[PDB]
Amino acid sequence: VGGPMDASVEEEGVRRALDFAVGEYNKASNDMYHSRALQVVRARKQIPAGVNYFLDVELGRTTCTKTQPNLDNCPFHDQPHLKRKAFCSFQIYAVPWQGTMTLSKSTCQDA
Amino acid sequence: VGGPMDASVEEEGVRRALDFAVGEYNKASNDMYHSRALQVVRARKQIPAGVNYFLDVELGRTTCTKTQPNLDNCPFHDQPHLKRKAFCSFQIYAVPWQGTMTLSKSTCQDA
Ligand SMILES: [Cl-]
Ligand SMILES: [Cl-]
Repeated sequence: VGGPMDASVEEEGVRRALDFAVGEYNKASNDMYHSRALQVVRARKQIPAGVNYFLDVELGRTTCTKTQPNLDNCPFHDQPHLKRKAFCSFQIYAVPWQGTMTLSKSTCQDA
Repeated sequence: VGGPMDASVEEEGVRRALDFAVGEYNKASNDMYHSRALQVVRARKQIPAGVNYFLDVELGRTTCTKTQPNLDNCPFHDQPHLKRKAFCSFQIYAVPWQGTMTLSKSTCQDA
């Protein structure tokens, strides 16, 4: 199967996660009334096998549109008002066995 | 120190993560021009030590406001138009050594 395994709602981690999630639900609702669990239908857990990459990168705007080929060695804008350079910090969460990546954090400032 | 460790931009995982992040940057920008890396200033990696909880929970709206005490055993609304019950799926990412939790996924449907 390879998926999450059942875990008792009495287990300290499960209960903390339940209290946490319900607390976030209530914090984010527009409701003046409090909601709480009537019933936990299923509680499971899984240890993920991932890795985080943290990249600090300067990006430059190229003279190529996104609709044209050979993008990787496309020259950068040189004309004063068309050029844009940004310093970006990217945090990527990868799960190698699964072949997936997710961009967890991304922020850019002008250069 | 305990933080992310430097990793060469030539390493296959780092380069895939770099290509991925730049691809997401371009997909999300409103720019008709393509941007690409001028320079990688820093590239690091870290294996996180976390666990995922997956909870399927029925929530009910209580008669208590969020501004009053004893919320955990507050009765549920019984009056026809004030009661609300939701079935929610919550995925919580916990990092036990750090004491933190993040709500990675949260969706609710009416009951
Ligand atoms: Cl465990
Ligand atoms: Cl590694």
